[PDB]
Amino acid sequence: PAALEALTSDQKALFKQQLELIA
Amino acid sequence: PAALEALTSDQKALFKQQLELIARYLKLDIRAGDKAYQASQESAKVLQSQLDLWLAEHGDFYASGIEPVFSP
Amino acid sequence: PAALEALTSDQKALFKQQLELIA
Repeated sequence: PAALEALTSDQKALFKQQLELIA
Repeated sequence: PAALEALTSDQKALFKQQLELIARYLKLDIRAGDKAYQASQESAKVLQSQLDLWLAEHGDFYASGIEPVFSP
Repeated sequence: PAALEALTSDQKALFKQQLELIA
């Protein structure tokens, strides 16, 4: 689960960033 | 300007969608903040009514004249 | 496999959407 959580966290960063960047 | 506005609108759609789609993937929502805020409007209106009712039977000279000032 | 399938499904949705949205 940790690798998935990390990848989804990398995603979360990218995405949260886009949701503050595209935003 | 219209072509730019349209492209940026296509973008806006895509992006707003992603900001609701990637956001869906991330279980996120902006509207929730407003929902909580609306409940707070109700808190405000509720409390306000009571002041109105109070004042209507008392007057400002009374209201101000009854406040505590005692301090050891 | 189910978590991978779900993530790739979230992707599939996003992507199919883009393949109908970008499209």
